[PDB]
Amino acid sequence: FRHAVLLHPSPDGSHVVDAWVTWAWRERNISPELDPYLIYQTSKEGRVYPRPAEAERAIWRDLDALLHYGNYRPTILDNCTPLAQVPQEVLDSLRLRAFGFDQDGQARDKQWFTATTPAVLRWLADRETDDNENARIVRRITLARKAAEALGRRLEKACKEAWKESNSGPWVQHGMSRYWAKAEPVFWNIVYDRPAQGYTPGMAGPGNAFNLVALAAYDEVTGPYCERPRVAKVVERHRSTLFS
DNA sequence: GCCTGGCGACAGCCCACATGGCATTCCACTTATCACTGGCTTCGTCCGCG
Repeated sequence: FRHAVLLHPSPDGSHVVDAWVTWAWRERNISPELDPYLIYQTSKEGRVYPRPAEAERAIWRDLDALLHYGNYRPTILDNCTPLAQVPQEVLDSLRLRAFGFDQDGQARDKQWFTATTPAVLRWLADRETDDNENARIVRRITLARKAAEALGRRLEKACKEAWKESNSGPWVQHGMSRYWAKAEPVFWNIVYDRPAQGYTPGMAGPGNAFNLVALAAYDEVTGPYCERPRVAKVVERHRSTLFS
């Protein structure tokens, strides 16, 4: 470990009284091979780093554990969860859990959250017990998740690009907060097939349901600043990208 | 006491429009400007003040 701890005991051993947190190494070493658990990302210059936790995705409880219904995927999951592996039925009832600690890479810290996948999503598939309405449920759910995330990144980059341009960002924080808060019930309406705006029950896919929520959150955030024509032109150039 | 009815006489009828018209040119700007600050850690050293 990069950190070295020593805990001074209480005489009974019931508690710790003092603690020493200090370095064990002066020279850092590259740890060989990427960590299976984390989700990685490559960025211009080609450097590979783990995707940071975001407390905005924790606003919608348990969104990361929906990772199973899926581009880039953690290797441990991609070895043990799929069908090349070896178990027979086990894979049907496995369910994913994630521990995320969103914080600064320095000493500031913001939020942590656990996230087990809901057992309702797979159990709603077995209530029926048919090959087709079930594969269609699973297809819908996987489809819903894909739409919500693609427009989550589209909306992050939208707000981020617009904020930088408008001043020649704080818009991203409220953008994502509003996004997942509004995008959470529309997802659960798409799964149950209940009627959600931007969606028609029984449609083959998400149906633009998600693209509408992103536009409403974005327009909710950039709303007071689309007044001046110069800034309004920038904001419009970047909301247009969320039109899909 | 409450409810209802009454208080000269006070006019009637007929009549009501057709037709026509309703504009057109031109002209619509430039320039300059567009903030800062911070909300990490512990410790050590230096400088200032008493």
